[PDB]
Amino acid sequence: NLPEHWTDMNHQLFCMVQLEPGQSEYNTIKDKFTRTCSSYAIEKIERIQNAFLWQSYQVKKRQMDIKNDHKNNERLLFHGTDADSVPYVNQHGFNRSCAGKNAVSYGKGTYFAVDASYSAKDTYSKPDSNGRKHMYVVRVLTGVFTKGRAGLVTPPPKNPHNPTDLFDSVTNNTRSPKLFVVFFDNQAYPEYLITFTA
Amino acid sequence: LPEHWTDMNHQLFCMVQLEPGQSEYNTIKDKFTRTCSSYAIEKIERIQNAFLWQSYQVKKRQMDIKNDHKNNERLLFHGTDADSVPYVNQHGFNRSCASYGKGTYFAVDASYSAKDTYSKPDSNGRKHMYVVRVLTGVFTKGRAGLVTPPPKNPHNPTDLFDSVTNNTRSPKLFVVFFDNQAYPEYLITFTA
Ligand SMILES: [Cl-]
Ligand code: NA
Ligand code: NA
Repeated sequence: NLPEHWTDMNHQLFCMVQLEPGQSEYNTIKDKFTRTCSSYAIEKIERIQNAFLWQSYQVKKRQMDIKNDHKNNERLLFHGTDADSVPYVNQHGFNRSCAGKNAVSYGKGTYFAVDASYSAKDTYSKPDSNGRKHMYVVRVLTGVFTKGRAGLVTPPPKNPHNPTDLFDSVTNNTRSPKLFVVFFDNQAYPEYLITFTA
Repeated sequence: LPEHWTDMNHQLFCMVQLEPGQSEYNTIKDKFTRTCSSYAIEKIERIQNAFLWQSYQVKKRQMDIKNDHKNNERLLFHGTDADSVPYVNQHGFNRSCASYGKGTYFAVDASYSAKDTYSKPDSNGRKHMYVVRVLTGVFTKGRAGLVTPPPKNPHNPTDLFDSVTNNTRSPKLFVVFFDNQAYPEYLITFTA
């Protein structure tokens, strides 16, 4: 049941759609990026249309919407990546088994930044052999969250006497969240890919 | 939500103890006793987890569409220790807890899962294994260190097998690498 602003893909399941700088769609992403990354320059922004990831992600959104009490369950966040991971992410999304350590670790899952500046660090968005850096703009199901800790393999339980009722994600700091970690597949939809440069 | 599930009173999760001697129980007990006739069954419970089921069915449909006329689903076993039972009931099998890859492992034969290393006897001597619907799909031989299955063709590196196995001609185990590929359908509590 695919979004109606999507390009018609003609029975195909995957497509990257190049956005056009006049569009509000392009400019809102650009502005979100330049909020913290004004020193960097955008080459192109591509919309990612992946039917299967979209469908699995939306089911999990519905479930989290049901389980949580009228919460705002989804945030739009950034993830820097190397060029070599781009084909995999476009197709298969974010895999906790493939994630690198963060400089500051709040668990073993996939990290998503509030600020594009964070993701824009050479450590996360490594320059390809042409100087191009790569960052995804992601819908992430952050749900209800707590401060994480380095050893986490899943989010911690809300209550220790009920170990299976879990927070949806973890953050560095619940007062001022700058990162969120997710620990399950299809909890994050890669919506746009920003190609950018110095 | 499948028909043989019994009414949930608008709940999204429950465990339903099966009635011995009726068809559902006999079908699952037969699968088990095929290889573990020396073990005693204490009870079998049907796991009715609406959220896991929904995500599993989504993936089953996608794989049915993606694969050329394949039988993508198998019934397999998984031994678990007692302390992991509430987690699995609620959230399934997680590769991040857990020789042929860093995924979750499912046995063809209940005998494999009956091993104490997999279905660790609790304090009462009670062992636990699941009967599991697994999206095995198109599979290939696994090997250590895999974090996803290999690509079907090394020239389309993102087009992946669905699962791996120890032996493709005669598989005794399957390894899946994602969260929506294994539904815990029944829990068998039993003794040696
Ligand atoms: Cl097992
Ligand atoms: Na709700
Ligand atoms: Na098909």
